[PDB]
Amino acid sequence: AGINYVQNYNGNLGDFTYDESAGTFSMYWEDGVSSDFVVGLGWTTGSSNAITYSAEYSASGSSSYLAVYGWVNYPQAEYYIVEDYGDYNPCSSATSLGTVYSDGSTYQVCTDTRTNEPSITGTSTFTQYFSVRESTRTSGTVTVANHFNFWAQHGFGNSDFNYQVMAVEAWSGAGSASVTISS
Repeated sequence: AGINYVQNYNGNLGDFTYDESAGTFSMYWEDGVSSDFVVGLGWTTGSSNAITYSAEYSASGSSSYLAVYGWVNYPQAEYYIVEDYGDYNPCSSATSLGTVYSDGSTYQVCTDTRTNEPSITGTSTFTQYFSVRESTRTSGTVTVANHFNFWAQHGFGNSDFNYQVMAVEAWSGAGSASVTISS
């Protein structure tokens, strides 16, 4: 997998375990969380390369994602390719950009502006981009290039990437997950 980056934003909200050279991690939050964590494994510098994963993901009662997750340095952007999720669809509140088809499913696409919020530069203003899979799954290949090229039509810089990971995120409710990245 060539993992060279560990994502750990508030992993101590639950039980985050990882092994970089295996490309495995797990995150248990079965007692619930009241604030956001984002944990996972991947690459110091993102690219349009496809990502292949497999997971156990049990988040039905949780505001949670199983997602490709990363940033663009500038113009600053936080992005998600949500493969499965719990009780919160980001495209319910956010601005719809339509849909894109990739790897066997429609994805709902949306965007939001975050003003003076936590970022990879302290607190800042950035744009969020989300692809949310209509047919949810816990294993497969994400053709990242199809999401990047679609988002790029709506302002996504599609260059000058920061880190890029397969992640589990949750900020409300309880759940558990165990993930393997192969590529």
